[PDB]
Amino acid sequence: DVTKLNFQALIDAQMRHAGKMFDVIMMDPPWQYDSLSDEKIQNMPIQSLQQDGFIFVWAINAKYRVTIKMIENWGYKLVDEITWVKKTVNGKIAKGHGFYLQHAKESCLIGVKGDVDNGRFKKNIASDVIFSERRGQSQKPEEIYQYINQLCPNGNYLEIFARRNNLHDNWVSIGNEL
Repeated sequence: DVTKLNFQALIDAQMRHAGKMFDVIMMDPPWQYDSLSDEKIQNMPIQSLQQDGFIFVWAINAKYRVTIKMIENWGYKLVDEITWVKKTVNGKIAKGHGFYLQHAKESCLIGVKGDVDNGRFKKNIASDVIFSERRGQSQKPEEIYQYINQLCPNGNYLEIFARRNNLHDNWVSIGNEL
């Protein structure tokens, strides 16, 4: 709605695919385009979307601490963090007595619940930092999708609120390969 989304169709469609819920959830919430209040985001039925696995939630500095609490409340244990270190910078003036502009960054908090000591999930992989392919891109970097794939090869993943790619505004498409 985004107040309302068909999670039930999502739940049943996936329970039929695999007989179990998602391996990884990534959330890219629209913190205050359209926005969602912190409460509405917390209120989402994440607990019914996953029983075992990881949750990845994107937060800027201002929503970092509330994203921790949110993940903890849904029943996860916070165990990792990835930083998108961007090619852009924050504003046009260096902070304090500095000369160079402050780089932009976003944090992705990572929680775990349930049984994840299987070979299904892999430890000691990839890197805890990701990079843009193009300075100023609006879509999240392809490396976060790679690093999730590495974490649970061949698993099932769900993303909620994926940010759009700026480049494709003014494009319509039909017949997309699925």
